[PDB]
Amino acid sequence: MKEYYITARCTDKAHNPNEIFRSRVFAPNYVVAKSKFWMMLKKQHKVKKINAELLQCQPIFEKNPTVVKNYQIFLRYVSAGGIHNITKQYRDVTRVGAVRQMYNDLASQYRTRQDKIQLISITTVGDKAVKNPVLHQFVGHHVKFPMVHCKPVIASKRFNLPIKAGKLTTKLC
RNA sequence: AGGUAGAUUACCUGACGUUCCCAUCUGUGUGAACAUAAUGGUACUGAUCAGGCUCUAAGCAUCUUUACUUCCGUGUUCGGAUGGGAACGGGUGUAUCCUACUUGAUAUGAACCUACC
Repeated sequence: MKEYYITARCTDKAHNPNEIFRSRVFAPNYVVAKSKFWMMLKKQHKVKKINAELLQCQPIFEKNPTVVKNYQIFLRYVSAGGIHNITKQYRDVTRVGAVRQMYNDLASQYRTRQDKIQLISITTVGDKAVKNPVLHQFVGHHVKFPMVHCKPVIASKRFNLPIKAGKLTTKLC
């Protein structure tokens, strides 16, 4: 997933040529981001590609992709019953990574493919604003858990033998 | 300003009231003859004592209507395309096209030839 900052304007009798539309669109590549941007303008401001013209489409990178932040994502997804607004919380270091988590999470928990979700907004919440029952347990300052039943780690595919010698074991790790 | 012939055929229609008529138009007087009908009401003809009462025309109205624009609304619907989702029924996403009703704002005619004022 990648971020893009897209601006454009419409030059026709219905829209003044001083209104500039901005967005921050998540897409695998800039071609997809532009297509997402143009669907918003058409579905909200009656602005079409033939009657408008793009100004900027530049990537947005995380300022510090080394600090862990609590991301709160507001989104709407279409189900069989109807359309619902859902708030999900994820922990990650980059905005694009958290949005990639959201898409994979929604596709598994709600069986909702990518082309049924619209990311309304994504902000950063505080430490104590995390309400996810599972995610809340790793937010404190004294999180500590022994990882058990470990599978021994192979350094590379070079040492991956099909049949080994002796017995096999797990690791208290 | 008015009258004749018009073209566009409601922005020209319909209802409620208002304003002049100096010329013009209209309404207005009469029935001998052409002509007319059950009726000089119509149509016809002869005329000029009166009149802006109506017609016509100009304007009024939170007037119906009609005519442009926005909005409705990129919502209805739709052309193209899956080993897309659904047990069906039906309904996505993508590249596109995109009404209508309604409502709101404005308007209530423009314009040609001839004659007379």
